[PDB]
Amino acid sequence: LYFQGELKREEITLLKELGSGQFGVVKLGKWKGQYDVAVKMIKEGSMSEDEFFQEAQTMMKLSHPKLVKFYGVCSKEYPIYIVTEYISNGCLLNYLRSHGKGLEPSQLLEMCYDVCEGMAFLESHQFIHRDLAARNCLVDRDLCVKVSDFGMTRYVLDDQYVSSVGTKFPVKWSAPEVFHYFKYSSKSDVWAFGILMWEVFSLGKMPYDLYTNSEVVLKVSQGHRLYRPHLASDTIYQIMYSCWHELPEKRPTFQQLLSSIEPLRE
Repeated sequence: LYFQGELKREEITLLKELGSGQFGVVKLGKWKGQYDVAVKMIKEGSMSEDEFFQEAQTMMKLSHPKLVKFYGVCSKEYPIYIVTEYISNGCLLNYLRSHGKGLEPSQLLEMCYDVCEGMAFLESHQFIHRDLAARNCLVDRDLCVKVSDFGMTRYVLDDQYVSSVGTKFPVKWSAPEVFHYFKYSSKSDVWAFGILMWEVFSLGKMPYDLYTNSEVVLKVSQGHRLYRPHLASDTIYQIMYSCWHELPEKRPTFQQLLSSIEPLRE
């Protein structure tokens, strides 16, 4: 299956609700009476049409094993359906908090690698993820991690900056240029990927658990960073720590992070 563009609403049966996302409710559904799917239902007003028509006509076409696969959309009226593949083990954040104590460190590293592979593919198409966190990743039957990116991408040419105006996502995953200068760079999601790595090896603990957004911004500016997770070796902490450099120009690309993690795999 592949992104087919527009789909027929009558060919999508809704079975159960998976939860309320950021832009609307997501329901379990059967597509063509054969395929299991997840269906984002966007009420009118809950989403920019410009963003939707840009994402639908460029991002959604990008198919990769580590990105949630888009099958199509129903956009003739509201509520607009965004139909993606269903992921059998659900949200990575929930999975870490429920089954993380039984995962080996090599599996935790494998999750970070999966996310890095998918993000390296978006990076090669000059797209950044504006909210790269464990809450936007999904775990399939093989414990392979897929990145969900709907309504969270933004076209950024390499080494360039763009305005961060738009949906305000949690600042505990945002880089200095975002919360200080209101700009994204082509490596703002690299910073967030370091926070994701911290989530994974912390088994879903909240970063800066005891501190508010105002306190985190202040202390990140002062050089303070997240600590080495209990399950992370010195080398693995060195990787995620490098994502947290103040200057975007001194952060690595997902391709460079891809080559740093490969030697550490099982």
